[PDB]
Amino acid sequence: MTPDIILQRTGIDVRAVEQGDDAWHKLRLGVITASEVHNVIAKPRSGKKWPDMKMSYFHTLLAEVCTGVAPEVNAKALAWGKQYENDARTLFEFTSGVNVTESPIIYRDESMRTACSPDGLCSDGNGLELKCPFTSRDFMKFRLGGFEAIKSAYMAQVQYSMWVTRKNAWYFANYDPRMKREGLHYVVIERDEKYMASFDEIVPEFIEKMDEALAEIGFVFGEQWR
Amino acid sequence: MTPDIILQRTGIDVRAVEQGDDAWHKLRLGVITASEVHNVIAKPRSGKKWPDMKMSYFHTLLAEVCTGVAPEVNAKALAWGKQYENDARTLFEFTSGVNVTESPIIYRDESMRTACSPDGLCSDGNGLELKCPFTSRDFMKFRLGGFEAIKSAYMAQVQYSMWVTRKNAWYFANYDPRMKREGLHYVVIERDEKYMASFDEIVPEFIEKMDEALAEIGFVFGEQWR
Amino acid sequence: TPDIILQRTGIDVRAVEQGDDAWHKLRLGVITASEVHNVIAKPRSGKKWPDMKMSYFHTLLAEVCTGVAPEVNAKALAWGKQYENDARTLFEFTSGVNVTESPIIYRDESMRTACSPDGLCSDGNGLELKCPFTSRDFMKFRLGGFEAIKSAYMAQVQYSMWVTRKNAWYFANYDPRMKREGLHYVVIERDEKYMASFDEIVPEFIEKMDEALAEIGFVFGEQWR
DNA sequence: TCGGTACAGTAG
DNA sequence: AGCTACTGTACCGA
Ligand SMILES: [Ca+2]
Ligand SMILES: [Ca+2]
Ligand SMILES: [Ca+2]
Repeated sequence: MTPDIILQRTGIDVRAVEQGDDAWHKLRLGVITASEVHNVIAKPRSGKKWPDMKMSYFHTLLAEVCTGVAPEVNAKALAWGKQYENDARTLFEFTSGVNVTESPIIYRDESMRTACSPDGLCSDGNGLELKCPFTSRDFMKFRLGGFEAIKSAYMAQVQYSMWVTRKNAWYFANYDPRMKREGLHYVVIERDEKYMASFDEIVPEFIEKMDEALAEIGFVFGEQWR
Repeated sequence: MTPDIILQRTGIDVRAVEQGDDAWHKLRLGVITASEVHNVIAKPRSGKKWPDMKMSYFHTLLAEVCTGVAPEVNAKALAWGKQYENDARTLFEFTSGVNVTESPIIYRDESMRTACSPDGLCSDGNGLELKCPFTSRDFMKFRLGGFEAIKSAYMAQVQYSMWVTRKNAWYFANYDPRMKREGLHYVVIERDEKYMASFDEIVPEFIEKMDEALAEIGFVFGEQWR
Repeated sequence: TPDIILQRTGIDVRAVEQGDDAWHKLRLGVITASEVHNVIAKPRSGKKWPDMKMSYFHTLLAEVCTGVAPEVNAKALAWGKQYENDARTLFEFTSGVNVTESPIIYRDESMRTACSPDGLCSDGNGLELKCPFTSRDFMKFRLGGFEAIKSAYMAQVQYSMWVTRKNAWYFANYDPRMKREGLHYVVIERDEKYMASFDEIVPEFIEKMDEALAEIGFVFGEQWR
């Protein structure tokens, strides 16, 4: 992939692009993304029937293709996370010793069906996921518990990010500015071939299914960028 | 049942009313309504104890009788529905050819315990449920799955509207102004005698039970209109 | 006991009204009646701490290490603040007892365990007075009485009696929307099973917190000092 | 059934 | 993408 290939499908320049602005939203339209991918790999307790959270993501992506828009949502917990991310990144740079370059949005392949937006690409070749828990409660949970208390939606997000970029290891940092001390904590998460295999199987199935459903109602993927 | 009788029982002239103003809310106080009737017909997995959702609509309605107020809910989804309802009606009328008269409230009988407030009545004998769902996700869900997609709580609301109005069929329609094209979808629901019989069993008993509880506390149905 | 409170926090408990600023600060990382239902929850299965216990475990840990607490459930609390004085007056009128308001009461010198009564009555009973956000929940309690008071709230009342060492507590609901009969209350007697649960389980919660804090180089007390 | 917890599901 | 903050269903053992 190039910045250039992204101009031919969407007519947006990917370098003039801030993570959170109009252009960034448009580029994700109907694309399977790392923070949402947990809904794709979600399985029922029994049977072969899509759980509801996976059907809702299905139907949310289809609506993004056919409406060309994405609803704007707002909440303190969300505005908090957006407010502190920079400092999280700066503190994580200081402590870990690695340099972070910011990445806008990375697509896995030429179909632009799948993407992630890393919180950064480190100088040692790991990517970076930053969380600034709105609740000190959840930062505390991560601080004491480490790798093992990372929710599965977050594990799905990090692994899928490795699947997309082809990388082998990922930083997972939490930052809480209200902590008097010990307000940054992080781990390194190695690429998990069991997740990788699971995305090679499920993600192409989700895609073919979205393509089935759009045809039925007379839309095509890419229509959101036309 | 007619419009003079509502004045006698409630003080409210139904003719001055349009969904969903002040008096629109008054006329519903304490009234088992189609949007909420799913709570009434909810049944436990085993046994005969009223499930929580049933007990909770019970106390809600009771609280309406005794306070004379409904707490204002769902401002966001209602402001959206009110901004689009005229285009949705218009667009349903161009598309179906059918004329739609609005209806503020229809009670089932003189007791005035039971009622629906349809989005309209159609020149061909059907009623209308016309939703502008807040999320295009929901539009999409119904646009593809059709009939079987329909919120379980919606089927109940529809049937019950036929129970209340005696009518034999009902349009169920979704409108989404955001869809680039084909943003009205609609099906026709047939009156189901299995629901009708459910209502004939469970609704009278729900009413009697509200009546005992009001007598326990020295209240009487209809006090909300005094 | 008013003196000992200064030596830890510098705060005069006399300057203190329910909801204010100095108030919020005396509760940080303290195990409160309102939340104690999380401490005595039992697993659905196995014998590890259930999630809600862990979650409350992590919440107070964060109070200790941040020195702050978010304002949670704002609208219900604003509703309670709005009708507080009227609930009380109605309650005094109807029970015949006089209410003396009380800020925080700690169980002991440790200052690990505490409650905030809605009042202390002239008959020696404490008072929990809620103005339920929905009239629906008022209705539930009016119609159901003692046995429809939910689990979180029974534990709230009983813990209050554990902390204050009292034998009975009024549990009241007020609803100003109710056209008439908008007060309902009942008396809840000390339950020795709850006391025993608190005696076994609460100091153990406290010892895990301490251990937990040590791991990250913090100490209880640090939220104030 | 009952007295709860855990977690899917969804709103904001 | 943000990261909760709810409610109502499923599940678990007594
Ligand atoms: Ca992030
Ligand atoms: Ca409607
Ligand atoms: Ca209280």
